[PDB]
Amino acid sequence: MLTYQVKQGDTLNSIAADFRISTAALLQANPSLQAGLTAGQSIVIPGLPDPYTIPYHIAVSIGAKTLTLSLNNRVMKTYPIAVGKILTQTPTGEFYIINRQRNPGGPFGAYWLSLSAAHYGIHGTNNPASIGKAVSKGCIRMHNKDVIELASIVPNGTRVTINR
Amino acid sequence: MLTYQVKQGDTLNSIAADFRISTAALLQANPSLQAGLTAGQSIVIPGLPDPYTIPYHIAVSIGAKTLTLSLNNRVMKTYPIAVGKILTQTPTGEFYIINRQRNPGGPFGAYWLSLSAAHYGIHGTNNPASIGKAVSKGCIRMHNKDVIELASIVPNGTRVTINR
Repeated sequence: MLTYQVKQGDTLNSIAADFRISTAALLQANPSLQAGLTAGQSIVIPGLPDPYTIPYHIAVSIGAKTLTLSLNNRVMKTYPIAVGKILTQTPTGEFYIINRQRNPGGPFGAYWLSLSAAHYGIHGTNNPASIGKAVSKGCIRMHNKDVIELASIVPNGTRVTINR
Repeated sequence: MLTYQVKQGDTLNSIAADFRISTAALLQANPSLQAGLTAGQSIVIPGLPDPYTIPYHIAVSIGAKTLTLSLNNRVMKTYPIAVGKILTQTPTGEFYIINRQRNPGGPFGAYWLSLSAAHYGIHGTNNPASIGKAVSKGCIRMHNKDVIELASIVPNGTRVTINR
């Protein structure tokens, strides 16, 4: 039920990477007319619910270094985060939670949550002193306790809006 | 039934102007908790349904200069549009159709549909050449026949998502 407006300069492969699925399996499969990329038209992304049915909404502020979880347009919890360096920034715009994996370990800490930009996610950390700072390669980092909490709550498909 | 998360710096008048309602009524009358407005809280906007009960969804691509109308996440109609000039751009994000006026005339042509940002709408045109171009003060323009058709189908409250 998740529908994605293919933007200009999207290829089929960059869309499949962003959403962590294959170019065939449904991408072409879910969308039959995929017979030439079409900027401004809409395709479905097979594994995910319609994100407007998920009453959760995550809002990231790069400047304030906060991630805020809302439920039905009321903020519920706000957490401190690390964000990307000035030369390796966290990207702005509209994303979704795609995937998760518990206890990846290393610099990814207690949890990974994929965002709908290839190679980007929200994750924990084994460098807790880094939270609150512009320090990362582009991912949003959280104290382990908070990412565990966030992952416990939000389903795949949840909207993540990132602003400066 | 339509809810809204109060943003930092929202005032009663600023919210009222975006949703084309008055300050007292409907706005204080609906949220009685408005003896003080607080960032992060939920208020209801009177005069409009929950957008999730409307099975239509409009998606606008600024780059591609298209407006798509979908029903239960299948595309029904695709239209060419004019959009804002590069110094007077059509804003991005989530809006709603608030209200409408048939045959406003002048540069607004056959129909005006208010969006949920003050002074922005989707409308027709008496300058048909403008369609498909980045030429507007910020509104989305359509051919008169197309805005008539769009209006004939989608109700007030319909989600309008605008992407670059």
